Amino acid sequence: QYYKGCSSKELDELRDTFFNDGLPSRIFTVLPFYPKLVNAFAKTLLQIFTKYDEPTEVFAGRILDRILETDLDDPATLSSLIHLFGIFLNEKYIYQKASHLMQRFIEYLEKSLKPEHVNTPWFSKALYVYEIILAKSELPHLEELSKDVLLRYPLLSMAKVFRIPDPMKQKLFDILIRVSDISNFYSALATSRILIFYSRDELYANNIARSGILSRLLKVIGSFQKLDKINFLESSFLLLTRRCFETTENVDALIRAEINRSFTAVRELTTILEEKAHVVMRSPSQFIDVLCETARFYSLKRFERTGIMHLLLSQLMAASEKDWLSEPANQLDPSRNPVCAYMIFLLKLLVELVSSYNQCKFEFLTFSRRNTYAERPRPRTTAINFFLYRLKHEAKRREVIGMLARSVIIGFLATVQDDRTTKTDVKLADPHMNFIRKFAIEAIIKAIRNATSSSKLLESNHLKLDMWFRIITSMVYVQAPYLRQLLDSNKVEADQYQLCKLVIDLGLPSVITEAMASIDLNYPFSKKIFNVAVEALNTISSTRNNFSEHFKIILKSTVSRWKDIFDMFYDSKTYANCIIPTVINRLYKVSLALQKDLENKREQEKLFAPLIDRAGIASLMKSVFISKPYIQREIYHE
Repeated sequence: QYYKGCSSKELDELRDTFFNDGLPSRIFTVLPFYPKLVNAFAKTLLQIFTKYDEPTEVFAGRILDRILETDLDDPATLSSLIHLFGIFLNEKYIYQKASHLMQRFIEYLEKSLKPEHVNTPWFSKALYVYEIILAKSELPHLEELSKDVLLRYPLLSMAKVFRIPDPMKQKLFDILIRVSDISNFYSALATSRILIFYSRDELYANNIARSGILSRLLKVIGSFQKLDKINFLESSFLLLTRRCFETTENVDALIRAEINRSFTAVRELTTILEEKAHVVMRSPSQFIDVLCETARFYSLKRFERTGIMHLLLSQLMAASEKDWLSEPANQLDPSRNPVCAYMIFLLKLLVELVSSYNQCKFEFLTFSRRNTYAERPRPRTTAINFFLYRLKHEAKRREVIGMLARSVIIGFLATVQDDRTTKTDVKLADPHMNFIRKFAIEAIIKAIRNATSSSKLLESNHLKLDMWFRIITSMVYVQAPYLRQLLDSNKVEADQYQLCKLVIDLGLPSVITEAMASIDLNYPFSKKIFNVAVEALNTISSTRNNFSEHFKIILKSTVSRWKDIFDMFYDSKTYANCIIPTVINRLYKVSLALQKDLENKREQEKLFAPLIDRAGIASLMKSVFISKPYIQREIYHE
């Protein structure tokens, strides 16, 4: 039709002609112009080199040589080449034989990568490639056993991964940390992704926290609040901050509790490792130690200020000043207003951090607007007061922000779920927890007392008084919107009791009545204020009754965030067998004989006080003079 012939001989002739003269050698001069097609390019190129069986690692080395020759003044071509190299390295076949290529690329990154290139496009791509390496260089060491008897002679084997030299890793971390102001969204996302890996070590997390890179990432996320990809950066920053606040003892307790829960819920080691892969990733050494301490014997028997909190709180207060209620030009969606979405993200992060870690609570307590530094920071009411006072679409946004603030305060009052075990009614609260609870209760008491004094203050802040009564109701139940989701019920009763006790010990119920009686019952809002105050009193009384013996928007827990981190880089769940050898080298190597020997030895051997004061009773009976529907009276009867 068009050529000399159409038999497959002609097809092979044309294929050879194109391969010897065509795109296979012309890629470097056509690729930069079409970055969006880079992935496609890879595929096509692979196919070509798959037909002629030519080695692919050699072409990857050619790409790396072009990268090295390429100067830093041509960002487009360098970025495209680096992206193509990363795409090639992603395929496992090239990965198994690219070790020299990976080492050369790491050396080139050390030589060339500088913090001043953060805004350049290729920078981000470089980090991506580095991730492809680092993600595999951080895998647990695949050891070998030679002193144990195995029921199945062979074992699962995986291709040896490439381990970055430690000094190179440290140098790359130092280069990354010094990154100046960031203006490219993708560069910030890649930096956050890399820091997620780098923060697994406590010292690296401390360095990240002291560096202030989190402030630059926060600025980037705030600036690009209108981008559709901003959610990825939100999640990455949340995970990075959570890792930054984690400490060795906290992670150890979390993994111990998770292992105990898994045992309670004789299993097989493979299933346990696959199910709890993220736990292993968080700290393989500690997980192995805990498992060895617990289990014996593939079945196994049942046997210090940081500044992140200050940055987040200051950003929240600064954002609150700007108009976060007006809708944009051109159905309900609070996230439509960029300021509202920014503050929603800030409040979600604050809820998670304060409800998760004790140091978050401590830094929330001792916040200062001027960031005054002291050897021992002293408690301040700035954050608590800001949350209490400051915080149709406008009504929806206000309601959402109020729910988030209530969650923040309630979580601040709750106790961190560390070393979670069987619910224990210890009835003895940690001194720090009770101290912070007392501080918050006193702050709320002072706010209520001030608000109701004088008619002008009541007219001004009756809504704030209603919100405070709602809060004091919620805190006794220690439950708030998407807040109880992150509290372990094993310890929420102690919070549901100690807190209530504190309330009584602080004469809070009496304060409620005095505030209740301070209104004239002529304002239209008096009904709502009375209803909420009576609800708070009812909650306090009911909680007191439950413990009569003693008297007379998606949020996830820490382990869920660990699972998210695992899914971000190891989305297969089977990168857990790599730690089977060492476990066998620790438990099944010796306890197989020692424990079974013990079994053989055993076989051979066989062979109230007034809640309210006097005046408070009259303050309550004042409720009789308000005409209410019967549906609003049952609370009074109760």
